[PDB]
Amino acid sequence: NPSLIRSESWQVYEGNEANLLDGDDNTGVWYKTLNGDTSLAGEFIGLDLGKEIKLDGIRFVIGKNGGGSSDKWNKFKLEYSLDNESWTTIKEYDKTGAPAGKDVIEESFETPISAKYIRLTNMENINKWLTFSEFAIVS
Ligand SMILES: [Ca+2]
Ligand code: NA
Repeated sequence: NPSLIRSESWQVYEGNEANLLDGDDNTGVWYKTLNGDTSLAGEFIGLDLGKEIKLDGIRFVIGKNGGGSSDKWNKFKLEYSLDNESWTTIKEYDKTGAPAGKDVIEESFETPISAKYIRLTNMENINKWLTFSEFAIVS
């Protein structure tokens, strides 16, 4: 079973990090970001898969309902790794002006991608806290 990896400096403001793996879009977490309420480029959240596996896709739900519904990155990338040291990007996203609330980031790979770690990583400083709801893989 995957476990959560995320930037260590974030504070859990509301929710429980187990909510990010419970298979329910409707349960999430609200993180307070330090550095003057700023998520710096390079910060991240995703999954340690435990072992290298072939992924057919991912389904990550960023944001959450209510409090912190707009507390989301605007530019971020999906990337994977075999060793937690070198990363390879799969997709870059620009969600500036996306609707408030949950946003389903879902990708399918025609040819599986072998990964031990897979995560979303901020590409650009943003002066916001952050909410998330779910991280899942398809394999
Ligand atoms: Ca959840
Ligand atoms: Na919502």
